[PDB]
Amino acid sequence: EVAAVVVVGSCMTDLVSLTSRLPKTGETIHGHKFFIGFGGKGANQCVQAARLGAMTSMVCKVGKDSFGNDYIENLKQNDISTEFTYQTKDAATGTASIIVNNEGQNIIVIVAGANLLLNTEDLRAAANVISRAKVMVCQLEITPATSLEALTMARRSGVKTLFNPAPAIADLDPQFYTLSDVFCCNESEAEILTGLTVGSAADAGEAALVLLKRGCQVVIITLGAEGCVVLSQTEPEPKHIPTEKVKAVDTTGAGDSFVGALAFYLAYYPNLSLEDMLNRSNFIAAVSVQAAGTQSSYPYKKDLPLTLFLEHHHHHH
Amino acid sequence: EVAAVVVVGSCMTDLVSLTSRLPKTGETIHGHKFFIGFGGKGANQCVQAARLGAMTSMVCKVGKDSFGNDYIENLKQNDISTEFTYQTKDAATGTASIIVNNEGQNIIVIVAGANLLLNTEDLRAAANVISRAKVMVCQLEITPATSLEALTMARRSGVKTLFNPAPAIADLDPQFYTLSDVFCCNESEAEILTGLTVGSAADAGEAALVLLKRGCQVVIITLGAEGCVVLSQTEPEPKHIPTEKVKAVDTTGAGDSFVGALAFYLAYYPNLSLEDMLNRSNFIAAVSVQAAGTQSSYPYKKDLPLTLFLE
Ligand SMILES: Nc1ncnc2c1ncn2[C@@H]1O[C@H](COP(=O)(O)OP(=O)(O)CP(=O)(O)O)[C@@H](O)[C@H]1O
Ligand SMILES: Nc1ncnc2c1ncn2[C@@H]1O[C@H](COP(=O)(O)OP(=O)(O)CP(=O)(O)O)[C@@H](O)[C@H]1O
Ligand SMILES: OC[C@H]1O[C@H](O)[C@H](O)[C@@H]1O
Ligand code: NA
Ligand code: NA
Ligand code: NA
Ligand code: NA
Repeated sequence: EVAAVVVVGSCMTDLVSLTSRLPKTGETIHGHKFFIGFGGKGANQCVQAARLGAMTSMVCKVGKDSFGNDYIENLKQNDISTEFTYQTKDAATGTASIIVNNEGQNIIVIVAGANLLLNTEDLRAAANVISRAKVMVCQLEITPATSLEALTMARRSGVKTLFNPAPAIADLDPQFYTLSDVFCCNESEAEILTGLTVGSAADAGEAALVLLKRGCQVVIITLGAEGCVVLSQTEPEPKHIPTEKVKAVDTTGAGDSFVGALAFYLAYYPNLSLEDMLNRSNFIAAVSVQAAGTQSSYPYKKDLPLTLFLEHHHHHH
Repeated sequence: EVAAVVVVGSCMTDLVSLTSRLPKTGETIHGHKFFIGFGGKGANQCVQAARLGAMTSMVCKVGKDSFGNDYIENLKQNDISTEFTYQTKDAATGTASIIVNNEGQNIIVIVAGANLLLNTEDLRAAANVISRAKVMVCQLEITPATSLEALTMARRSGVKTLFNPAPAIADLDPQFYTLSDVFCCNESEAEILTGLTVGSAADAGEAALVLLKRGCQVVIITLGAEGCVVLSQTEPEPKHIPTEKVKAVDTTGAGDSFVGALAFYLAYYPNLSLEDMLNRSNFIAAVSVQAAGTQSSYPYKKDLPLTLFLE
């Protein structure tokens, strides 16, 4: 009955137009393809955890609109609990409108909409699910104050906090660091948070140490094809966890796959070393980059080697 | 029960994001509102004409998708004939992604989908209705060859041709000029068609004269808050027709309101001067800019001054 992974965050309808060029102010242009996808960092993370076998619950707000109805059905199709998936008449379901040219350069207009109306009253009603989970996951796509209250509730319940400061803003409220058991971001988010350049594993180590000293317990910087770099209060010397060369088709939502995998390991394989968890998380996110379509690319257990689900240490998947 | 205004053209689902600025290449920006609307230049024009009291027929193609089913219901709710509104499983209902900033400037990305499957066989079935109409209206959101055939059919029956070259193509087929009784576009479309700058009513006059010489009978360039400029083969001196002074909330589809009003007046008030018709058409379009969306903002006859319907 009880969800082990609770995600408090964002659901967004992806509205994607492919064109030969991006438009200038005042321009009407013809694209050659349009498609609707299920996105939002919160839902993407929740979906990857659910597909690995996690019992998950998605605490979010969508609209009382067709896109919101379709989102609830998407979460139920991935066996995600929608008990505290709220629907509001007061705004539309969140949108990410994405225009992509032939070369892969894009413009993105996000309207967070109903996501921003998820409030502290909504979290109090969800308090039974949040307090009884193993892991609480949050990002920066809903109201900051709401993510902070979710982190506060999880901390006082002894629930592990996994925070993804995405998208990043430079002067983040210091409590996001001190309430984070695991603080996981990418290279460009690390640059925004620290003002430092991340062009190597060594540079990622230096950025992670800045983040650790602001009060995080564990800091992970994802490095795309370079894997990730990790350190912690107990082991402050950074480690580089590389990942084998694969043929990337579409990396969109790779970080969300990585975070959802990590939530799954924290919740169901708590005795694995952190480096083992991240090595597994790298392999699962690298499966996602080998196919198109964000949530569509996130593998299920049946599609993955069984060594990813061993109760003891295992290195090569 | 004869349709006086036949529109051969586009239906789109409008997916609209309101933002404080437009994004540059590589940029993610956060807007403050998202909404769905029934759009497409053809359907917008047809809806404005219908709401003024025109008997209209919409010749178009949508998808056998939820958006297309919703579109057909939208046309029936505006009392538009859907006799020649077709549905295809081989392409989705057209989409227009619209980003609008707080100064009212926009970018639009159209994926025309089922619009581009409306073909000359689909037009042939409408031959009787086109031959009995007063006005045929076309734009550039379907296959150009299909609009050219609709204008050709209209010209054969002596039906008035109203052509809106929107969105504009720099290399427009010369027959769009010679088949147009009334050729109506906005400032930026006039720039694309002529390669001239249009930064004033005087500049619009010069662009309109280039368009007149390519063989249009009448050229109208819409000028947003400045109203429109018109000239003709009989009176090639440009005339500036100002519009009503109003507070603009959402100008999206203002030109479609203007063109639908123009279609209504050509069909039902044929003896009005061009200046009178554009006076009226400006007033109606100026009502549309005072509210959100395209069709949702288009006024009905009952809500407009009586004098717009007198002669
Ligand atoms: N080209 C590639 N080959 C193998 N694995 C990759 C990869 N790109 C990404 N990954 C995997 O996904 C994780 C996250 O990737 P990345 O650092 O690019 O995050 P991201 O998707 O958040 C950046 P963005 O926000 O721009 O999409 C990596 O740590 C790695 O495990
Ligand atoms: N700010 C405003 N105030 C009053 N009337 C306006 C207006 N903007 C537009 N209109 C009316 O709408 C008509 C059409 O205007 P315009 O040519 O800007 O529309 P449009 O929708 O075609 C331009 P675009 O494709 O760049 O959005 C004008 O002739 C005028 O009557
Ligand atoms: O003129 C406005 C229309 O043009 C685009 O086609 C949109 O669908 C919108 O409704
Ligand atoms: Na990410
Ligand atoms: Na992918
Ligand atoms: Na127009
Ligand atoms: Na309007």
